[PDB]
Amino acid sequence: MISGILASPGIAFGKALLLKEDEIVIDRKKISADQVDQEVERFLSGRAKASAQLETIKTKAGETFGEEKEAIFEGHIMLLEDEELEQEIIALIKDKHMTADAAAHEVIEGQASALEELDDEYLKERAADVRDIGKRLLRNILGLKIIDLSAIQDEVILVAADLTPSETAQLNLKKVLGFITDAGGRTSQTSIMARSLELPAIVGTGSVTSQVKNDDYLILDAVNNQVYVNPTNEVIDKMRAVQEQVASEKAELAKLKDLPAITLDGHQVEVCANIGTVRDVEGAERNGAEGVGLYRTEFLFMDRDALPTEEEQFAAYKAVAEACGSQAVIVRTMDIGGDKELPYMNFPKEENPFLGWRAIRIAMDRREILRDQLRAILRASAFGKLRIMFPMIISVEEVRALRKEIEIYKQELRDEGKAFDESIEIGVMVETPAAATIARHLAKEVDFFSIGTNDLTQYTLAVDRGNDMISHLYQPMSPSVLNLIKQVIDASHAEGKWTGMCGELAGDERATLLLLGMGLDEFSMSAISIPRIKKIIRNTNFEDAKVLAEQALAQPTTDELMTLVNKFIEEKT
Amino acid sequence: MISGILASPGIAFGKALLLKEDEIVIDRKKISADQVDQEVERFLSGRAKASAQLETIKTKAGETFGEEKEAIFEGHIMLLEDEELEQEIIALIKDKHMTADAAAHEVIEGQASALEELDDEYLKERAADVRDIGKRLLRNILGLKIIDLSAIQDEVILVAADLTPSETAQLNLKKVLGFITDAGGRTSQTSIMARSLELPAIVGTGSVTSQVKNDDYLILDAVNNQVYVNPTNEVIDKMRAVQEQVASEKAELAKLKDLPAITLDGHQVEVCANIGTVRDVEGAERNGAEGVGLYRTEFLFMDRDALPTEEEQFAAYKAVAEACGSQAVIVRTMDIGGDKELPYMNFPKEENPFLGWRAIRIAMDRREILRDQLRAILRASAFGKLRIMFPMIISVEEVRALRKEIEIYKQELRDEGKAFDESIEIGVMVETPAAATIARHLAKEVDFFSIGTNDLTQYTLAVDRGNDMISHLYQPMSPSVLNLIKQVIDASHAEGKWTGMCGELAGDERATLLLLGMGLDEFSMSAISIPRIKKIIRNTNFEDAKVLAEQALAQPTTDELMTLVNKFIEEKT
Repeated sequence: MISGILASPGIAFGKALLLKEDEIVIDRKKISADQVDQEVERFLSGRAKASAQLETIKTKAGETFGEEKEAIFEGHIMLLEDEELEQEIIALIKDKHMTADAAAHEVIEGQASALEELDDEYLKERAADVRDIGKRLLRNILGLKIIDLSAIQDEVILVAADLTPSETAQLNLKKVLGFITDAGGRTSQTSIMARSLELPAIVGTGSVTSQVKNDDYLILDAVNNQVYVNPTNEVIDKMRAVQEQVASEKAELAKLKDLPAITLDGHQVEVCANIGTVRDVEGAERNGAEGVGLYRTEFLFMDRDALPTEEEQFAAYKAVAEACGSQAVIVRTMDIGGDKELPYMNFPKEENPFLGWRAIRIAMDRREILRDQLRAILRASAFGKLRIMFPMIISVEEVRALRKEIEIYKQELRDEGKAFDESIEIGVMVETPAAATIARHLAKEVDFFSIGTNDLTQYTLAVDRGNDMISHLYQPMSPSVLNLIKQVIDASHAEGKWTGMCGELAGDERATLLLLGMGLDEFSMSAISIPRIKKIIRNTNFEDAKVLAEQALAQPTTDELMTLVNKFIEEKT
Repeated sequence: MISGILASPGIAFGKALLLKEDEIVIDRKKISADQVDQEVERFLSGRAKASAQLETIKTKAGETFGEEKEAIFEGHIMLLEDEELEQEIIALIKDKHMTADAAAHEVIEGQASALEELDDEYLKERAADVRDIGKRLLRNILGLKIIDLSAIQDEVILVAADLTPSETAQLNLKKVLGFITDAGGRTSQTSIMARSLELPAIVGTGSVTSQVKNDDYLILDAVNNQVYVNPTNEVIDKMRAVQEQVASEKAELAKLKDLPAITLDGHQVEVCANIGTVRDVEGAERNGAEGVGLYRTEFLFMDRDALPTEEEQFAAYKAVAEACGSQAVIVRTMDIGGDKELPYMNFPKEENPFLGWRAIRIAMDRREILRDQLRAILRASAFGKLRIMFPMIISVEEVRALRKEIEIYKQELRDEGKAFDESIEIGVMVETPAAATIARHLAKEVDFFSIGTNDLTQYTLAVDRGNDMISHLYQPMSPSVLNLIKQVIDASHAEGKWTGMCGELAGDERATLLLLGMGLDEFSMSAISIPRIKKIIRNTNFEDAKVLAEQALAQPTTDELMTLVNKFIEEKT
């Protein structure tokens, strides 16, 4: 009668793998001065190994799982090589004459210990990944046998007292038919993977590993929450039928699913990822993005040491369009020239880059840039739903000149026997107070708007997004920016178009009810913000938010508008 | 029976002064190479004199007339020392082997000749002042006797074929009872002075100087347009009575006057000067300013090599308040930090000064600055009508924090037995799209607004006022900026306050009908623009302008809005 917390429902049959380790012994014996130089070298020599061995694990994650898991190792490796650790680890040994395994443990444990003080389950899990890096470092200095979970040649079930984030990367998902551990619970990194991977697994067994030996045959019910050890065929049978039900359940659920970001009372909005690079599509899918709301094409340009030609752009766009499957990508034409220069362009310096020769102002002074790019986007639209959107729009003049441009580039494509989506929709960033002001006029001329509040805030308040000295004045949650937001949304709706938002406000927990109440159609953010905002959306009543929004829009003061938001959150969920 | 054009009506009795000169002879004899080095030295040696002699005339103008006439000489002297003249004068002598008096004449004549090609009477007169500088230079190289009009010990009438701007400066106004010349007409610089000086004078005599000898006694009717030469007492009498009528005319007119900038149909606005320094009050009075609409106090701060203390500021403000007589000055608190740094502050660099730590953002981070200044303004208000206005306002928060500040500084003054105008009105620059957006809210909190369109344009369009590369996008005459202007004016009026404008649009001939139609209460500009705009205002019908304004505000395009303005100007005056 053994029961755990069951993190993923399902059924499985296979052999049991047991991870046996040698308790990490730490010597608290003080070292002499002559041993100070030797201990540092041992740390560097031991650190020298993990450096190369950690790199080997990274390459396996990229080929095995992809770039989504490959970069996590770079962060762990980059954090390990942090110059702060080198000076802090060496200082304690040199200053306190402590051992490298005891001194190094304090440094990584010290930071992770600070993270645990946090009162958040999400921050605590990351502290688990950081703790794992130091835990293996001690083995690396001592030189402990590395079982390595990658050396699995046969399908088996994975059983362990607890797994550290480092093992999950170099873990064979195809050869592991499930995961069973006695860790704490869902707050365990590996436990979250079972949920997302959708594979049967337990994490609160409590003491199954002490009852299982390697090569043991076990059947996981993950339905009755029971484990059969060397059971006859009468149980191997029941289970097999339990597994049938499980499979039928999928088959039935497989029909319809649910509705996207929808308030309690039925109001739907889109919620999408802003991206920079195909590589960001992974995070977007991971975080439940319903499409891409802003594809900052600059970022692709800073992903290279030369200006990407029509063809390179096309390919890059095609990949994205395809890595997005059915989903729509809003490809913004290039926005170089505020805090985002590309050095390879060698553009001249400006007194105020953010009020300078930025984005569209360049592509219009150098048509080859605008042309290659729009050409490339159009052509890529033959391969997935793309939209075109323009940055730094300031006038109706600009929009007409660029549409006219599109139309020219469209014909050329037609003439060169090159498909493009003839349906392709065109919109504009509203991220200038100009644009916001003439929103009505612009709304006749485009299919949609996305409000860039980073910029809009910047120009409306004349506060440089980069300038920490006045950051306290950078308030996208001003009665001034909100009003301009409303005015834009309304413009959209008056023409029967829609406004999205890719500025950081979309992703800001504190604006979500207002953005919603004000009728924003689409939110686009860092992928990581998608769930927080989705959550807020799913738990609001839309009508209430309207009332909230309206109130907020009448406040002459941020504080006063923050108050409304807060009393709402108090009274309303 | 001699008749001229009569530039100023009046009567006068006195001796006649005759300016006799020796025709300037120019040698067209080519010089040899050995003479090239000698001719340059002669030019430098001759130029060396005029350098010191011109400086002497400047000092007489400052003490005699004031700073208004002292700076005109600096421009003439600064232009003469222009490095372009040194290279061009020397190049022709060295390259064409020409004489210094013949080569130098071509350089000054060449530029003045280009100015005459202009089709404007105002630009042509300035070409007369530049021509005068080169005319005297030829005498300075030759070394011609200088009668000097400053050597007058007895009251006399001034008679000459024509006077060059240079003579008008070193001219004794108190010892000259009038001016008579046979020049071309009002297009003559000296002719304008008779109008502004309000003294009897003729400029189209045609040939009076050839009929008058120095020391001749002449009576100027300037009423019957006749001159009596050595006439009996019967005419010296009639005239004396004519002069009586003239004096009574003044006495009667001396009652009331007229109305300020008023459209044909009775709509009045204020029209004022923006200033930097007491010294600008002169230009303001000169150009018919009805008060000062913006006293950029920064400029006073850049008039010094140290931060001006409370006391220095007070004095500076007091002077202005007093140099303005009955007139109101709108003293703006200090606006340092976009393109206007004061080097002595050694502030650190910013990535976007114009979106940085500017104006009020400083005075609020360093109260001593705000305090000294507001203290000084208040105290100066005990001495003339002053208003306080704040730059770079972005929120209602900012305004309340600063009013609260005023109130504290007010009490301190009360407690130190220091008068200040308890009536003192407080307003804000609306030059941020934030301010423009929350204009309604701000209007409850201040007594007035002045729209800074230089900045407002800048932030609304995100185009740096400094950046020539994108200057073509800097359009204060956008449907976006105009709308925001309207919205501000309306805010004012809704609270029963008023909006003025000190941005350059106020002074822009092309906005005047719109600004007017949109109900702007007050215009403030460079003094030099006051008459052009006054003229436009005085010749419009206000109702028509409203209609114009309204139309313009609906245009989605600048061009389209320029068209309205133009068809107006065509059809309406």
